Amino acid sequence: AALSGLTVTGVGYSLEARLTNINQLEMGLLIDSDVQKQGFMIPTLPPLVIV
Amino acid sequence: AALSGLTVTGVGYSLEARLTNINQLEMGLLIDSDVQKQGFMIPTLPPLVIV
Repeated sequence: AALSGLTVTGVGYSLEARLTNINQLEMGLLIDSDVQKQGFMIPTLPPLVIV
Repeated sequence: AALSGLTVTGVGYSLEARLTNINQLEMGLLIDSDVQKQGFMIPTLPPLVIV
């Protein structure tokens, strides 16, 4: 009764085909290097004296 | 009082009869073997590149 009138028909599909690159038409993932610099400089302090 | 009018009679029975065959014609439990082979593929992957 729960299967009365069911008919299954195939419509289409999709395929997993990957292009083996010998010609390498791909940029992959770019790798860059930048350098940061932090400026660290020192003050002076009030003096200690003995008379 | 509860057992008033109680009548019990028999109807039938069953027997466990077994056939001690000598020629033998029983298929018993057939013993077989077979295999399910499986094929496994190793694909390639998208490339990693620095330009």
